[PDB]
Amino acid sequence: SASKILSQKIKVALVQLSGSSPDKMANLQRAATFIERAMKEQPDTKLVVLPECFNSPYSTDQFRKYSEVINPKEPSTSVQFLSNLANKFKIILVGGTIPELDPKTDKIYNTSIIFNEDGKLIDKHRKVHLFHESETLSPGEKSTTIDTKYGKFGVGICYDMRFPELAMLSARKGAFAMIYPSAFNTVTGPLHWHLLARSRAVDNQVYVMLCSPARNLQSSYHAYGHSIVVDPRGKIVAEAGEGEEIIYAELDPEVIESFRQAVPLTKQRRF
Amino acid sequence: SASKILSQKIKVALVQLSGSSPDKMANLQRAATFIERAMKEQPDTKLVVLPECFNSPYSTDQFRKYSEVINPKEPSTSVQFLSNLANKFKIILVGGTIPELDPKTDKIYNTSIIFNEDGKLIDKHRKVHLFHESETLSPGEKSTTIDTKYGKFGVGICYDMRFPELAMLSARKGAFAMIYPSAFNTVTGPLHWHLLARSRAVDNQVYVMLCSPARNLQSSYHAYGHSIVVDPRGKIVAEAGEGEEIIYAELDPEVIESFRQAVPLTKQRRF
Repeated sequence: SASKILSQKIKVALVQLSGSSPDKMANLQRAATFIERAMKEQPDTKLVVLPECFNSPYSTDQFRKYSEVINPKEPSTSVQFLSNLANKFKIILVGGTIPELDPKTDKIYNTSIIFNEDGKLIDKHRKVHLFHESETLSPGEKSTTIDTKYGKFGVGICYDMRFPELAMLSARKGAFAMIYPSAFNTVTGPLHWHLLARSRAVDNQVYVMLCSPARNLQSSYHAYGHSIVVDPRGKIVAEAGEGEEIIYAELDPEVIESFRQAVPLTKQRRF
Repeated sequence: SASKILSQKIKVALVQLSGSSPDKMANLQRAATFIERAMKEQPDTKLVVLPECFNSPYSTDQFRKYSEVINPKEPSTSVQFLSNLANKFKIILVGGTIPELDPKTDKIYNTSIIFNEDGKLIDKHRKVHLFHESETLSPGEKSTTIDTKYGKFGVGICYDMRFPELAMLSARKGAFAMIYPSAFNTVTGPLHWHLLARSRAVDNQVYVMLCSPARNLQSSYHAYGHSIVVDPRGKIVAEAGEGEEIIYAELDPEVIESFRQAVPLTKQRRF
């Protein structure tokens, strides 16, 4: 009911940006503009999320072309931009996926870069579960559970929410939330989006945040939208529509606890 | 699209009975009456389910008293009754839980007894996951996946649907459906019932049937009702209200297949 899995009540902001235009600079600039609005509307924000592949076009034949960013010690155009937004504001910023290129293996991935309040690139998550959709990108192999001064939280990408292992894993390690930068479409969205979000939250009794891009009917891909935050019991506490917008929530440690007391997580591990 | 996990299209019937009265005989008799109606309305039925603890009162202080039944080679009053209904009709009958008493250990469980088309007691499931609620009954340790001439299906009881392991287990073993005799209440039911049913079906892409008792406002326990059958993609194909009734569905092997093609189960087990 106060600091265990979540140290304090932290307010968050999901940014359902309509970026992904051919102009990367304009995309980052817009992601900057909208995070300024998030911080102005809710100054006590501590965690901010951007949607999947926000800095470039959401298309397999462009990934290579825009993977331009690589992540290491020495920054990158996108790694630097988000890094500077990270510490300019208190916030822990989940960069929400960008095309990645590995200098060595020459493979290109879809990774979510996570920063801390000082701007340091904490961890990163290469999309594990992912025809071209697999003929252009390579898969990740690590489960991502970032450590933070408030507690730990898992991060998965799009297709990754369809596999409960990723959640159970980060959740049982102590995570107070599983965050997923994803982009379902007008067909797959109405069918499984709400379900999975609420399913991963009640099964692991953690918070779940889904950050989708704004539905752009002018592109090849029509994002579903509906970025949401659901609480430990299945309740949707925040939710966007299809358009471009910012939603806000507050993760309470008493809510998680209150409902963990109710429905115990003591499983008969003999199976 | 024809015999793999499910040999043929099999029609089923969930019996949302309002039994559980102090008179056991009357309860069985009623379960008999309603299964006759099931077979009359839908003669090609192959699988029939009864709701949790249908032959006796749903109260911890009565289980001992009504556990009167023990399951072995030599039948019991309830094991005999359901056995006879099993072969009188083609049907494979999931006796949907009754208080059980182990002669040796002298422990009493909440077990679901399964019969085949000739009346043989194929298998049984002692509720695994389950203050008095755990101070009157003992837990089970086996995961139940019954074998059938059409394919395999898993069986869990009430609280058991809250632990995805049980579903993943039976599902990956080859099951085409996870059946759960359960009895949520007017409080817990509106919150998690539909979600869990649909969550276990889309995550494992199998059929999920939940058989609840009829909501009896005259008892200490107010069952939620809403027995349902959801398909591999999350669609609810059959669903009862709160009252006493029988619902029907048809498990199609092409549905399971068609949607397994769409969303592959091929997971990166490297986690």
